[PDB]
Formats: sequence, C-alpha cells, structure tokens
Amino acid sequence: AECSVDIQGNDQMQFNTNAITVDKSCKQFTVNLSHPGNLPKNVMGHSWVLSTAADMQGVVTDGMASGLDKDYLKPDDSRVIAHTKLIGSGEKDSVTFDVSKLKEGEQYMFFCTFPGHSALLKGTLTLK
Ligand SMILES: [Cu+2]
Repeated sequence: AECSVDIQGNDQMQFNTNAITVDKSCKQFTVNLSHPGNLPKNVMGHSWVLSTAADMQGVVTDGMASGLDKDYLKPDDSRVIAHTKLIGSGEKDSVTFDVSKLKEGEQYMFFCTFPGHSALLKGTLTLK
C-alpha cells in the first residue's frame, strides 16, 4: 500500500506488525486500525499513538491516568503527533498524519495506552 498501512490488534494482546516505514515523499500517511476479536474496548482496547521514544513512557503512564472516558490518553498531548480512538471488539478506527510532523533521524514508536498495553503492543516507525 502507498502512504497508508493496514494495521490491527487482537485479543491475544499482540500487534500484527511491530514496525512501520513511511515514505519521504508521502505527503500524508494513514493508519487504519482494525480490531478482530471478541473482547470489548473496556478489557482489551487498542489504539495507535504516534510519538517518539523520548516521551513514549510518559504519554503511557500519563495516559492510563486520564480516566477511561479520556480514552486512557492525556488530553491534548503534544507528545503525540497522531493517535487513534480507542476502538474495541469488531470496531475499526484510523488516523492520517502530516509527514512533516515526522522528523527524520528521531526514533519513533506507536503503541496502546490501555493500562498495561503499550508494554506488549508496539513497533518502530521510520522515514526511509
Ligand atoms: Cu491495546
């Protein structure tokens, strides 16, 4: 796929990919989240967070702090250029970011913020 990537997350708390390379001429990427599973968004939710590793943890720890209604996300985090809604069982959400937001050289990680999710589910983004 050009300047889009068909991601997913599942009941077996695993991401179907653990890395993403974005195209330097991509002038707008997309990440279409897809939940194939039987667990609700309240006990096995997932979401795609775009943010370096220099702040991944904090967006995490400060993510599971923002209630459950605040999609276990700190409201208006600058430490996230892009993120997806908290879908769940049979749900499907996405997000498209500015590839001018994506700085070269700087490492980058996507993950899940649901209390103890980022730990397991994640993967490296890059600007090849
Ligand atoms: Cu998750």
